Amino acid sequence: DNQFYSVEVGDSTFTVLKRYQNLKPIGSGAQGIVCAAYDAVLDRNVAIKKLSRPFQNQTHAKRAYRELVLMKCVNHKNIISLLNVFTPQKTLEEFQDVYLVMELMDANLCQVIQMELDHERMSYLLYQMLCGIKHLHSAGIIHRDLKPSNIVVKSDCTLKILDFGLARTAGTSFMMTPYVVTRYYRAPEVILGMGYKENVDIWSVGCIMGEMVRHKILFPGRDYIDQWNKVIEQLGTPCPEFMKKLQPTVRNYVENRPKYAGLTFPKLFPDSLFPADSEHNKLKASQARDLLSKMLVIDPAKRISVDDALQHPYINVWYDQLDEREHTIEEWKELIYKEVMN
Ligand SMILES: Cc1cc(NC(=O)c2cccc(-n3cc(NC(=O)Nc4ccccc4Cl)cn3)c2)ccn1
Repeated sequence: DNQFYSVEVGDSTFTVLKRYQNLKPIGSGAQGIVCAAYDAVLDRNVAIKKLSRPFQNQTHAKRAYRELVLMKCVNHKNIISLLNVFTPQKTLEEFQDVYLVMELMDANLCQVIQMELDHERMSYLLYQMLCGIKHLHSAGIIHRDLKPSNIVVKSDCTLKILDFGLARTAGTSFMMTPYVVTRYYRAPEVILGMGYKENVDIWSVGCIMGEMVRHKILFPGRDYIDQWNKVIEQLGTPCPEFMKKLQPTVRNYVENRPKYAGLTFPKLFPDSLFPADSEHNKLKASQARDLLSKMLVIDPAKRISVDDALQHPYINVWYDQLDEREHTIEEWKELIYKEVMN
């Protein structure tokens, strides 16, 4: 009689439409609170994400709203597409939770990165990331925060980007919740507050690709201080022309850091990290190292574009505005509610 039922999945209560059966937590890789379930109507397995009081603060509200709007005007095989959106609450006054429903995947990209993958698999995952990223840019979305934990994969190696990245406006306001933001995949133009173009996302692809090879986060650190140190110790101090594009205060800090020549790409990614069993693999290792050297480039003006990355020999084998202004709790609640109601 009631269209919904509630079930305990870990520490969270999931109140879902009765079509969704056998809820099981994914736990990792995901994210917020995400369940696997059987959709009896579509006779297919789904993933269900619960957004708990998304209007509770400015940060959760901006992201919930922006992603609800974009998950509607984006249509691509390598970008999340929603099967359903619902709230168990009947009125705006009663409104609390948003549930998002998508195709159930098999792993997040962090798990895949931990595997010893062949060149076929590595090049195929990278091509899809580049394809999804190309789609976003054509829609006028520049991600800026692409990271493995918001990327999921199926057993057949098909890939999907689950989020839309950083807000147009800022400045990444505090989060009074026990969770940390992963910043290791952010481009120098993001680390140093610089201004950017489409290829800001190429750096993130390079960090993901390097980690697949190395099996260690390329640029770790407590925050941006430590992180920038990791970037300059490995790639070398950037050229004077890149530094003439930084804000005065940021420029001062960067130029006053000790100088590093930077390790060469064969030293940053030796042959021993790649299969050396055949001629086919010897060429694929040199092609992968060449693409890494074009992607992990501090200056964006000298960094490879999405289109040129797609045409790169390691990759091309696979070729076949509203509303970020300040709002109160009540305003965000209504804006989110009407998008949930469409
Ligand atoms: C055949 C099979 C596969 C299983 N899959 C996993 O265990 C697994 C592991 C890791 C990840 C995933 N995954 C995570 C997502 N979605 C989201 O993370 N978020 C999200 C969700 C809904 C709407 C919107 C968003 Cl953003 C999708 N699949 C599944 C489990 C059991 N059986």
